[PDB]
Amino acid sequence: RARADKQHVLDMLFSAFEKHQYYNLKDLVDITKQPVVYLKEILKEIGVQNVKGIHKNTWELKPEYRHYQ
Repeated sequence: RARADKQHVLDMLFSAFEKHQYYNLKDLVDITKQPVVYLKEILKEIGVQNVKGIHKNTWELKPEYRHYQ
């Protein structure tokens, strides 16, 4: 199924996160035209969220239990 995309999609996040510690959903879709709901479900399990002054949506790969790096 699309788990191939999941595993393969995480690789894209590391490349993205390799350039900057933060990325909003809008920046992630440019790097991957895959449905946000699909990316969000991946970011929801290992990602994080942070609203700021103007409510800047930023996601971060939670390294707390990432056995894969």
